[PDB]
Amino acid sequence: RMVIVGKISFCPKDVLGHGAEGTIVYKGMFDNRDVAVKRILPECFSFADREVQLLRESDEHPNVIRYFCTEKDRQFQYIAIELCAATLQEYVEQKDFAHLGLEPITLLHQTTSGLAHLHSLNIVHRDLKPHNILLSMPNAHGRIKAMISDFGLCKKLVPGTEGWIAPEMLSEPTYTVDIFSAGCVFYYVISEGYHPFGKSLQRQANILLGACNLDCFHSDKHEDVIARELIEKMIAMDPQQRPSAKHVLKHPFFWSLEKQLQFFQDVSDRIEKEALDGPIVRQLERGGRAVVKMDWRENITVPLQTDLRKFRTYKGGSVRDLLRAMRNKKHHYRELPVEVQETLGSIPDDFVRYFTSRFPHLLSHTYQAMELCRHERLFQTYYWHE
Amino acid sequence: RMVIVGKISFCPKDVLGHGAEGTIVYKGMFDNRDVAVKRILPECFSFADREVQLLRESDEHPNVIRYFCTEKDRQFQYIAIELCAATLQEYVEQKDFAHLGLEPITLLHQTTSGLAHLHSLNIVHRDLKPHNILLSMPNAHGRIKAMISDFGLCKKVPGTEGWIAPEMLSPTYTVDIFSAGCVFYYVISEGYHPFGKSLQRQANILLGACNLDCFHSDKHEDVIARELIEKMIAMDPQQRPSAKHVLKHPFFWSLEKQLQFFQDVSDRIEKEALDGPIVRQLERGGRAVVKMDWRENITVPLQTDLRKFRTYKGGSVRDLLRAMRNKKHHYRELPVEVQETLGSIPDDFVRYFTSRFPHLLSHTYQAMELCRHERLFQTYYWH
Ligand SMILES: Nc1ncnc2c1ncn2[C@@H]1O[C@H](COP(=O)(O)OP(=O)(O)O)[C@@H](O)[C@H]1O
Ligand SMILES: Nc1ncnc2c1ncn2[C@@H]1O[C@H](COP(=O)(O)OP(=O)(O)O)[C@@H](O)[C@H]1O
Ligand SMILES: *Cc1cc(-c2ccc(N3CCOCC3)cc2)cc(OC)c1O
Ligand SMILES: [Mg+2]
Ligand SMILES: [Mg+2]
Repeated sequence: RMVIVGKISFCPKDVLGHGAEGTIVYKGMFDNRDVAVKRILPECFSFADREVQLLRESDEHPNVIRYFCTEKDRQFQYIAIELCAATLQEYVEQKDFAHLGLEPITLLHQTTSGLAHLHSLNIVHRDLKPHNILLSMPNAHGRIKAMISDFGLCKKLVPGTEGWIAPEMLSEPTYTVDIFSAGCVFYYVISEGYHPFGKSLQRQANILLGACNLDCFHSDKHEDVIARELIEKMIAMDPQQRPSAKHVLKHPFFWSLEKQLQFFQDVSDRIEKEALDGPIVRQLERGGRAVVKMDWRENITVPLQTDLRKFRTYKGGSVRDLLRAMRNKKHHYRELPVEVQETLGSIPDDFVRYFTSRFPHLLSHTYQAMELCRHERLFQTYYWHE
Repeated sequence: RMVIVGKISFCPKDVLGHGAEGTIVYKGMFDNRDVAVKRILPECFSFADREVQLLRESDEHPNVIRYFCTEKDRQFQYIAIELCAATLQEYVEQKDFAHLGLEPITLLHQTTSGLAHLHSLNIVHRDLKPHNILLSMPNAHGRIKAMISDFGLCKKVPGTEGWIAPEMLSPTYTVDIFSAGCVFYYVISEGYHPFGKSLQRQANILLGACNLDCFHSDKHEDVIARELIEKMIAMDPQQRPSAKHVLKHPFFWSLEKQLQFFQDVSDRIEKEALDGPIVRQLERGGRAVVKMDWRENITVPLQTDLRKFRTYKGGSVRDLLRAMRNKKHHYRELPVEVQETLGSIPDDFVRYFTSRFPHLLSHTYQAMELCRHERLFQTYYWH
């Protein structure tokens, strides 16, 4: 038994899900495309059409959901939205969600970028949760994309939802609240379900308390060291400590394998032809022996060490010698003994994974100690300024 | 085996139909809605995207279909357009068809309004025909509407064997007005073409040969529809009316509109001398339309009641119209017998009189062309 309320339309029996404060989402229609229609009480939730229009008038971003149209029933409010296949919950939780075929880390790239698109428009979500990060229906060749939804709306008379509210929002808003929320959903995605804060009932209590677990992030694993390093700052209690929408996009956490490798190359080149006394080099061996595992030479595979023994001239007590060795080996890769190629290669995936496997703090240490050269013409693909 | 050439997508197994000169149309996708994608060879047809872009940058007309986006394969050209239910063909010829939902004259109306909107944009369809008028899939509350398609593209002679205005063989909107005339007949006739069967169609059109066999002269609606289509399929390009002129024609009027015309005219003609040029023009056709004496060509209750006042000449058009208007006005206080024969207003009533004087509206219309500029007669007449 269908309803109209013209310019939008739906059937009430096809209900998708109930939201906060008595709002309901069904599967309706529009032109003829399948749509999710969100039906809202105007006294509870407050749509702000101005922001949404600004979204429309500006260049369409691929990871920020589009609102079809808005009309005000007497006692209600009606929104027609691209029917998505699921929310982030189905993704990380159901596990059966046949991707396809996107990685969680690109998922977070998408999300953070879309969010950044919002923040460029000086627009803040106020309620970033796994339910407000939706997944498209499969596209042409079957690929899936992630968009943020439920933006530009709020509550009259605290916004957001229990569990995903920043600390400072609960003590008598800018982008930072969205960056905190985003850190949480990052952990929720990476950690296959666990919340950093950590159980449902205690979650927000610990948010104000400052309790974090993060126990999924070992210290002997590269990717975990990176993830931890970023999320640590995203969910920092001090809102001034939280990284901006773009800043997060620029993190090593997002880099491709090739990008990490190239990072190691570039770094090795730029540190070469400068004195050991210089600021950069001295700083690069600041953490020193720690990351290298004392001497890097014995901590690597056999053939590689036979070649290196044949050539070095490589202290091993230095990270810089390691970097330089990696750059040399990457460069001269093709003209190397086939066994060496077998252990190292292929470039760049297996190559760089071969070193970050064995030195989990290498990329991190290099990246941080090389912040000095952040302004140089080469490193703007790597670092942020303002 | 899905095809991409993004952003469009289709299965070459779900073909909807072959087109002209190799082009074909399949049921494809876009965002996530079903669409129809027709592929063309860019070596045959030349798209003018300035026109379609101009369509986009102008007001959305409910009867002009929309081409979603245009893009080029290396070897092909792809157009994705709103997926429709059928063409005029299935509308007319498929005996078990759901309109649902829409009358044929409302169909033609829609078609002509979309057509007029196109013409307003200084774009000429160049190829009007049934396949190029389409039926939409049911909407919100089920209602089907009709949209015109395949406009804005041409061939590297435009048109189609059967519907091509003769002077294009020996272009302006007049061509579309002519093709439109053809489709008007085609629709109203429930299957027939004026010119009139397939192979001779274009021979007979260069000839000037018309059929119009299904339009009698004893049925009012026939006389009107004919009166228009004739002017639409006139072999002289400057004779055919403009796309809006076609719309303003009595053919499209509602019954309320018709009876309102009759009353307005009857109020106007009155208090003007009988030698007067307007009234004299009105009685030029005279007897023939009035059937000698209109008193004798109505029901017996009405005439036995018209006896009591007349005053009603009966050979005269003005007097019939004025009797209509007077009996209309004083309807409340008429005997139940007379009320009953006339039937409820305006439907049964204006039909009561149009039944018996099929030429009456056509005649009064043409005769009242005299006062076309008047501020009361503008809802009826062209400018
Ligand atoms: N755009 C959408 N498309 C499809 N399903 C949706 C959409 N938005 C929400 N849903 C589903 O409907 C439910 C209600 O969502 P919503 O009204 O946004 O409140 P909340 O933000 O608390 O989930 C959600 O759990 C989600 O699973
Ligand atoms: N939007 C549409 N929806 C469904 N079918 C269509 C559509 N457009 C065209 N067709 C089908 O494609 C066939 C021919 O394609 P086209 O070149 O557009 O028409 P024609 O060749 O008759 O001018 C028609 O007979 C019609 O059935
Ligand atoms: C790993 C590594 C490799 C070289 C090196 C490799 C290959 C060449 N050539 C030039 C002559 O032979 C053909 C290819 C030269 C040098 C050098 C170093 O550094 C000593 C090194 O670490
Ligand atoms: Mg939501
Ligand atoms: Mg067609």
